[PDB]
Amino acid sequence: SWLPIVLEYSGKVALALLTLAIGWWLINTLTGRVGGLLARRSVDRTLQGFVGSLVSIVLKILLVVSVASMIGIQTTSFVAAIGAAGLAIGLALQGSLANFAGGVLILLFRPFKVGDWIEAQGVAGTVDSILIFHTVLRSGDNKRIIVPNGALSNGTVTNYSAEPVRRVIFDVGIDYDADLKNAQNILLAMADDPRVLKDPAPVAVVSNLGESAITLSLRVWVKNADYWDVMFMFNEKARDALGKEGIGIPFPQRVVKVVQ
Amino acid sequence: SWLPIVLEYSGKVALALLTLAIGWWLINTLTGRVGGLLARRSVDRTLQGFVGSLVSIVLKILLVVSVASMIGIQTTSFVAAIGAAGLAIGLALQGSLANFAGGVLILLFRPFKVGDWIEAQGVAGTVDSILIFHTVLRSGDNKRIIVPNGALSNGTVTNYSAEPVRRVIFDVGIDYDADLKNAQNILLAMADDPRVLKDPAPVAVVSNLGESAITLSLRVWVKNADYWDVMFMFNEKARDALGKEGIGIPFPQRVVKVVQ
Amino acid sequence: SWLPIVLEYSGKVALALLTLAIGWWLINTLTGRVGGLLARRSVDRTLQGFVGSLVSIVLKILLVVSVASMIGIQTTSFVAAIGAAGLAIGLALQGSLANFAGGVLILLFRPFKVGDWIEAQGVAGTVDSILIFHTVLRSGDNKRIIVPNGALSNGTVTNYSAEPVRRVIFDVGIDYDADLKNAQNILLAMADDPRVLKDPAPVAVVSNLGESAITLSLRVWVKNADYWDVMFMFNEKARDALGKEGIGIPFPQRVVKVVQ
Amino acid sequence: SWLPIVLEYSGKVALALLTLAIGWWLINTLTGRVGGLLARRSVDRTLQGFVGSLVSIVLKILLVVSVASMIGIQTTSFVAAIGAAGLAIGLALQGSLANFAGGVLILLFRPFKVGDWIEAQGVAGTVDSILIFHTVLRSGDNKRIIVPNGALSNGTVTNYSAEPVRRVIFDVGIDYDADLKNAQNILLAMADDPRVLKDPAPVAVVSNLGESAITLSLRVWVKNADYWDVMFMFNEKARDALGKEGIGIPFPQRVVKVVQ
Amino acid sequence: SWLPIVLEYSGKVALALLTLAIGWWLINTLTGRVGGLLARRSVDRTLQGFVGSLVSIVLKILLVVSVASMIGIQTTSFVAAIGAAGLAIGLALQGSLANFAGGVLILLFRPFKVGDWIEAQGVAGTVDSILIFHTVLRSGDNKRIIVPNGALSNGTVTNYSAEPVRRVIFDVGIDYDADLKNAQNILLAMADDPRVLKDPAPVAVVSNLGESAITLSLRVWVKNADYWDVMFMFNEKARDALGKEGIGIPFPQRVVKVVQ
Amino acid sequence: SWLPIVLEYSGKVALALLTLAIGWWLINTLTGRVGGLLARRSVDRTLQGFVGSLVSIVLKILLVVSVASMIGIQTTSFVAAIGAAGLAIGLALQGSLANFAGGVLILLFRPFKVGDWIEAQGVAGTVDSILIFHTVLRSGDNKRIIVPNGALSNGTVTNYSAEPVRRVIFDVGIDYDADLKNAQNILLAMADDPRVLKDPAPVAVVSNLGESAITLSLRVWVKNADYWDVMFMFNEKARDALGKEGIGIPFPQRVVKVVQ
Amino acid sequence: SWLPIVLEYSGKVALALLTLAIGWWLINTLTGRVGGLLARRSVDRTLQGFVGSLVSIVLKILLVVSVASMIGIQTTSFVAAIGAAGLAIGLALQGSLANFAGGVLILLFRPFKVGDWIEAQGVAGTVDSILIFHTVLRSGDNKRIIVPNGALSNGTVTNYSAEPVRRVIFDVGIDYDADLKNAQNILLAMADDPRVLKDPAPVAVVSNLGESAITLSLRVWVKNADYWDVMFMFNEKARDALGKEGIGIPFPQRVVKVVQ
Repeated sequence: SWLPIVLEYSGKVALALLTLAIGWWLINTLTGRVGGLLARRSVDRTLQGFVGSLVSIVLKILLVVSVASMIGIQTTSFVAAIGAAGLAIGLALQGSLANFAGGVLILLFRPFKVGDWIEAQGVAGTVDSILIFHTVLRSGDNKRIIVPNGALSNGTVTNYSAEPVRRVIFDVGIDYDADLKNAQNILLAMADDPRVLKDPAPVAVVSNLGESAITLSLRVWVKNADYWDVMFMFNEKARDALGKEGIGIPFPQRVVKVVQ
Repeated sequence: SWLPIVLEYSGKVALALLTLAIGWWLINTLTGRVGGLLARRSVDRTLQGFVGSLVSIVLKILLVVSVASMIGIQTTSFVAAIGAAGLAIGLALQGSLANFAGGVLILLFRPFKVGDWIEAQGVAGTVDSILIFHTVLRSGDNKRIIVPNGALSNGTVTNYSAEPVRRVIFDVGIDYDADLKNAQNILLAMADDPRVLKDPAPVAVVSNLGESAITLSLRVWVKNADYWDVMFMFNEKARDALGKEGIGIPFPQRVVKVVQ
Repeated sequence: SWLPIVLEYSGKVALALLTLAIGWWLINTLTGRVGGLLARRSVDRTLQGFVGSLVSIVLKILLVVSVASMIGIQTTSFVAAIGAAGLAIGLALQGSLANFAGGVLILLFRPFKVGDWIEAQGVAGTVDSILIFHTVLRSGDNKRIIVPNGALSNGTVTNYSAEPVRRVIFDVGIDYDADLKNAQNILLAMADDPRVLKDPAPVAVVSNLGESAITLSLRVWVKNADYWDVMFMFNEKARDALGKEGIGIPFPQRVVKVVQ
Repeated sequence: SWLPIVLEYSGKVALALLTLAIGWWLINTLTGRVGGLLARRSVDRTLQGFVGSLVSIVLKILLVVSVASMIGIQTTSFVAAIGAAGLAIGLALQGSLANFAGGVLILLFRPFKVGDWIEAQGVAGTVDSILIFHTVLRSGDNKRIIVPNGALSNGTVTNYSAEPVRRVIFDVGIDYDADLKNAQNILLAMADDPRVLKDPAPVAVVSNLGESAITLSLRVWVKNADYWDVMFMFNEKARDALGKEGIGIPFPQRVVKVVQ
Repeated sequence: SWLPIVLEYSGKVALALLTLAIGWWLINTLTGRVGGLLARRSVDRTLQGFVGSLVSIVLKILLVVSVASMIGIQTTSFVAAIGAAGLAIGLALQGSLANFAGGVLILLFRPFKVGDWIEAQGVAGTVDSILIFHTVLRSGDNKRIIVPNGALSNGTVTNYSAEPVRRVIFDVGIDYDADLKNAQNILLAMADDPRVLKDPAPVAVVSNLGESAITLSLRVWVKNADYWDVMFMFNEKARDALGKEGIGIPFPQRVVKVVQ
Repeated sequence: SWLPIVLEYSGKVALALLTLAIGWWLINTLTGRVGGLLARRSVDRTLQGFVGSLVSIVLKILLVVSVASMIGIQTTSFVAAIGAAGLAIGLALQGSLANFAGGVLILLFRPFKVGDWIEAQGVAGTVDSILIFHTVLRSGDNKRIIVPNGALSNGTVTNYSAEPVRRVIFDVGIDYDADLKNAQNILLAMADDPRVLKDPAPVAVVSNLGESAITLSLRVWVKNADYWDVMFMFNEKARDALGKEGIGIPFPQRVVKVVQ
Repeated sequence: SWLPIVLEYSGKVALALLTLAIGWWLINTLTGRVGGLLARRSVDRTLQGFVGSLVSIVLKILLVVSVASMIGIQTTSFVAAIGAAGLAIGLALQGSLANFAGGVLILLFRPFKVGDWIEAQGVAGTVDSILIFHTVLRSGDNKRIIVPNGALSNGTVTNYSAEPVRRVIFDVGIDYDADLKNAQNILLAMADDPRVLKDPAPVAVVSNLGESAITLSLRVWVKNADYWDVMFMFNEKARDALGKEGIGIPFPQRVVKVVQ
């Protein structure tokens, strides 16, 4: 009779050919649709060829392996090769996917916003736009910096604009023979500007004793937007006011014993 | 007859179609629920689209592969591709998951608490809030620092506020011709403040002999909150008290032989 | 009778031999076609031998393993070995594939264009051509720099030409005894060139007080193409104009106490 | 009849439902027990929610996949996805597990004990407590340092307290015109303290000839607890004793030819 | 009867023994051929023993595992062990395979050719020969440098000989009291050599104002082969021509206030 | 009848219960034995609890999964989870296993022995004991250094005691106006000690011409144990012998043009 | 009857017991042979115990798992655990296997030979012996350096002895007021030694203009063995010959304006 085995193989062959035809058609329509949507978004044509071709050839390889195994053929070696190639392609993508994950994290927890002056990854500047792949900064000189979001979200970020109040300190070296109480009193009667907060009242201390000058440090609290104005005003009035009561700002002193 | 094989295939097809319908419905309800709960928490709408779409497309791919294999089709190639893509996505997530694990570890063993001054990963400041993903610090200038918890928990952390008592040392360079016993006696009769503990009694030693000055080192124990006050008081009274008994603080000496 | 088993094995052997013959033929035609297309593109003949031979031997190993398993032989060990070798080859390719992925990313999001002066990965220069594998720069001395696209797209990039307007600052050290208001007025009446924008009006401030000179800083906005011309014009007119009103640019001062 | 197939499917369905019920119950009791034991140990309630929920959802996903495959459904895609997620979670845990392994190694081989002054990973201090996850140090200033055990056990560790006897060396620069034999004799008749061991008898040598002074080096053996006392005693008596026989400690000499 | 099972096992045993014999013979002939071809190429005999033995033992292990599983034995543990060993060997080969891939990339895209002066990976020199594993350079002192191709193709490469025209700049410090217009006119009437191109006409600018001298910068375009000749000619004629019109090249100035 | 299926399931259940009982008993005896042998070796009791418990729970999980799959249950998800956890534990162990492999390599090829002065990984000292996990060194100050064997065997090691003969060089700066032939003759008639080998006869050369002194270099061969004695003897006799024939060792010269 | 199933299980049990016995015997003989060959080569007995025991226990675990699965037991969990342990052991071996692969590469392509002075990995010296695991160097001071072959073959290597001819350059700073043509003529009439090749005729150029002296550079070609002799001869004759025609080698000049 030999009829049951003939129909048992014929059903397998018919199902394999049906799968082949339907899958080929579906892959063709899908790649055509992807190419159309990529052309509509006005991307460069170099970046469309090996996207359409990539998708088509990958899906066609998968389908051909599947149907070849469906008729009668052993394809364990080809499945192993496909797995190796897929793992290679996956490992060759870790940087970009890490950037996208870091961008998602930056959008979820908000360490900084647009307009903030931040400093991270060895650069600094004002946040101009946050995307999911990178962040854009404008430098102090108004040059554009692009920072990827992966390393950005996996490192430390200093945000200069997050707090409403900041602490301008100061630093000035004075003579060694000056009397320090009078000097810090002079420095304290220099923060009477109507921009220095009184909330944590100002302070004037003697920090380290340097090699040529004694270092005094003023310490005041201002609003986050008055930082640099107050710093520059100090930079000028400091000398102009210390020199009045006989306190100089000295040069690099030296003691020389001359043997002739 | 050929009836048993027909019903044997019909049962498989009916089970596959039931699975397809029920799974499609369940995925739709789940993604709708996830979208609703994400909208209720007021997250940005850019971060809702590719969460809902991501979940839906991943679950739908899995279900379609399962049912296609359930009817008659060989899908080992597609399972290999799915595994490769999943491993790629998993490797593109290691940084964030390491941050979450480090946050769990920081909450379990407590190296620092809110209010502590710590120093780690090249930054320093007062701990303002500990989350599971990052830690927030306020700098000495009151700028906000965000440190990820993975590298934080996998590195060394110095905690300045953990111990109740600290050791203020000091350092002052004096003349080479000064008598060192009298100088360290003077330095010892300068820590009579009612803030220097007597428990490990104060000490005054001659550390290294420098190139222009002999370095003396005071060493006292204070409470952890009086550290900087005592340091600054020393910074002032040191010169003011050494100079009284004829001990100066010298400049960068030099010996010059002039040949004319 | 023993006839069913004989034909059941004969069908397997016939299918295996058919697969072997057809696959061998297909591999031969494919490698011939690849060799022809590689010769037509004028690549070096060293780079054609171990491409054709590589493709042929890999596909032939896969086919031979498949047919050997198709007749009667257990080939799980050889499939494991093939998988190990494929994973090795995939891991030995991560750098180049990362470069191609970074090139795709640079073409998709455009951080820089041809003609822009950029700085990244420790080098700087004018973008001359962007490919998918590397980027080509011309240095300030007109030497050619080749930067791979992977590390380029995974790091920070500073673009000097992206913004239409830039901020030329300045820096000049002046005497300590000079009056700073008059000095910054002089510096302000030096940016009257018809190239300094008035939009964010120019500024002149006292930055840090140095060890030998007080540092003044002018700060003006220009168009992105007038940056260096304005900087050099300042470099000349600065001294020529400060010296007129009795403000010098000092040398490294020193105070020396001579003991004889 | 069709009875055998009906009971063959009914047994499978009954076993699957039994497995589902029993596994659900067991998972519920296990997560309740884990939550109870976590509450009894007084851990923060943020760290209990996503431990109980984590355990429950993971075990429930595994059980549901198992029973769904047990009735009739193909779940190879879901097993692949579960494996990918498990590998991701495992790779996101390598730092903490490395810390626990390093802690086990530090407890097994004992490089240091509590009370020892050690130096490793860029920090130094007295070992205060050794745990399996990290080691705690007290600095010389009495601030607390936390070092993870993985990098600690995988790097070099210097133990200052392991040996019963140490070698205090010394270093002093003397005049160029001094006679070196008399100078090292003077240095040798300065280690007559009853704290310098005679076992490897003391030594005094001429190390490098510097640019302004000739460097002499004493070298003595003391007990590990007398190191710093002997070093400071040398720091004082060195100058006080060299200067007696006409050997000075010179400043930075210079020879200047004046052209007028 | 028990005849069918006896022949069913006898066929398996006969096929396994046939496979064993044929595979052993094939492995022997293959390793003999490989040894012969390795001896004909005159490689060291240390490098032939553990190539022949390696190939033979690996193939024999694979074949023995296959036939042992073919008769009746379960060998899943041995296949797992073979896979682990193969993955170990593959990971212990990543550096060399990366070098070969980088060599292929260097041959495909040509960043440099034989004869070019390049600089990469911390070294510099003239390309002498490009192989697929490494690149050979001759240093400026004529010593041979060998650079592996992997890190070479994955980093930046500066090619000094790719462009037909280069820009010799210059740099010279002049007195502070000199008039800068006359000085840059003098520098401009020094590039009248018939080797300085007029295409981008020469330029002379005032770069930064230094601490002891004002820095002038000439800037000319030459052919890529006249770079160093023009640079050295400038190095001589610069002083010889500036000094003629009363412009000196100053030493490290200093201002010293003497207190006696 | 339904008897064959009942006994076919009863045999499976009986075998599963037998396996469960025997495996549970074997695991109990094995963990008891391991605990006993760990107690006999006097290890800390913290390190015994989570060794016994670890072994027991791992083996019990494996056995329970095996028997649950043996009766009727699908456990592919649990096998995937077990594999993920095992891979995690394996990756969390790479440092210690690398240390043990490096220790095996150090014992196999012997780069150094006990008593040798070596320098590696940023430290230096005398080898005191070599174990399979780490190496112990005594520093020049007699403090104990512990170096892990993995990084030690994977880096460069300098062995100061391996060769029987060493080359003491020297270095001394002399006046610029001295005659160099006479100076190197003086240096050569200073290595007449009966400790300087004549085998590669001594040499005296003029190395670089420094900024203040001309550098002479003696070069002699000694036995490996006389290195430092000869170096110190040179350090003394060098000045004492050069100064006799009118050759000085100069200070940092300077030429100063005074404008008043 | 129930006879067929009884014999079907009895054959499986007999084959499993045969496999167990034969495999146990083979493992015993193999480990005995390995121990004997390890004792004959005179390796330390610490390195024989955990080689014999390692081999025996690994092979015995594999065989026991195989036979336990061969009778009736499900061992997928144990195979997963064995695979995890094997992958762990393989990852804990990457450094040594990379060293062996680098050694094979160094023997295949020969970058250096015995006797060559090379410089790589931060060290330098004469190649004394090349093995497959490491390379041995003798330093300039005759101390022994051991460099692993992996990092050696994966980095740059500078070979000082590969080329037959080298270029000794020179460098000497002369007065600013000297005439440079006469000075380079003097330097050119100093390379008349019968060791300076005339093939690329000698050259004398003015390199950079320094801060205190003008730098002249001689440039000659010698044989690779005369490099240092010619360099030292230049180091002497340079001053002795320049000073004859009134060209000095100056000290660090300075210009000082004295305000009193």
